Amino acid sequence: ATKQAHKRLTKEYKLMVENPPPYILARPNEDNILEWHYIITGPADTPYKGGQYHGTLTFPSDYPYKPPAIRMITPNGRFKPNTRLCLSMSDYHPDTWNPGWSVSTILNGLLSFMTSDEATTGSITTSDHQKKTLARNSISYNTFQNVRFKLIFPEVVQENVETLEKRKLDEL
Ligand SMILES: [Cl-]
Ligand SMILES: [Cl-]
Ligand SMILES: [Cl-]
Ligand code: NA
Ligand code: NA
Repeated sequence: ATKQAHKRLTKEYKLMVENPPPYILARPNEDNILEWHYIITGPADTPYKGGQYHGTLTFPSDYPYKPPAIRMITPNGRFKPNTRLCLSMSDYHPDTWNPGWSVSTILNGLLSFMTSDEATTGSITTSDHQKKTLARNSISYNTFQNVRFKLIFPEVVQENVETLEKRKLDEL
């Protein structure tokens, strides 16, 4: 990464440790500071309640002067997986990019957009039932079918194992 980008993104992670944004866990790949991974916890008064949504922010080589590419990995019913999402703070809008936006601000914009129904490149149309099904299955998806989640968030995989144990044992 450039030295400027590396310093900036290191500080952004520190700021998130100090004041963790509601609903959002995020950190750099330990092998590439430009590639960040996040986990959004679905807010309760949405069809995403109980869901666990992993995705990435990929900062470009010219960060902080160009925006990240924003993708969601976990199937979710709102955004097509593994696809760059057209958000106000994203690489679709380099024209109105503000270098000063924090990573928390960018991620909060993703979450705020996600819980609206506004259409944009990368969004998809599903029913409420489909979103709820995907939310319910998201923890399993991340625990068993998501290679990158296991590599980046192994401590969360272990938490997930307990969560799924309790769901299975307490309901059967
Ligand atoms: Cl390029
Ligand atoms: Cl535009
Ligand atoms: Cl714009
Ligand atoms: Na590690
Ligand atoms: Na490594």
